[PDB]
Amino acid sequence: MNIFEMLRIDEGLRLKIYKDTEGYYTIGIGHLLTKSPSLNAAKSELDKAIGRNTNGVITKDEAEKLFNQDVDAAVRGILRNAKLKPVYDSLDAVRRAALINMVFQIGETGVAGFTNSLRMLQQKRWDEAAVNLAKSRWYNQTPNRAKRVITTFRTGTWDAYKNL
Ligand SMILES: [Cl-]
Ligand SMILES: [Cl-]
Ligand SMILES: [K+]
Repeated sequence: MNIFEMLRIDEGLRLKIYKDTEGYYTIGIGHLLTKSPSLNAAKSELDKAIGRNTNGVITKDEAEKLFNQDVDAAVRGILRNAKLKPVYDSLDAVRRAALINMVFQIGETGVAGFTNSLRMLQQKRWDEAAVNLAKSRWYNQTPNRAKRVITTFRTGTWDAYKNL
């Protein structure tokens, strides 16, 4: 298990433009194209991201390319965020992956704002942190995924991704 395998399980792999859980145009491995309700806008973003006129369909290799960029970008954002960096730096690798996962899905801004959860994590109060994290729109809207991420933070193990 690793952050790529983990997010690959949580995000799936789809080669054509589709709507994510929030109803936003996405493609590949959770590559958010835009929040715009316009398919055309989404196609325009895709073409720009990929470097060619796609007409909304990409290859697996292309999906993987965006994904790698996305994973890296999330990490990079974390390292550049004053709120997340210290937390991120305080964690073991497994937990770091859980954090990257959250940022990838929720967005850096949202995560950076979970002040209390972030503090519990940094304090290494795993169970408490886990309880705290569930008190969110995040958990409510995507509880199965949230539970996996949460268990990862609680335990420091990949048990949640075990038989996936
Ligand atoms: Cl991009
Ligand atoms: Cl879910
Ligand atoms: K998805």
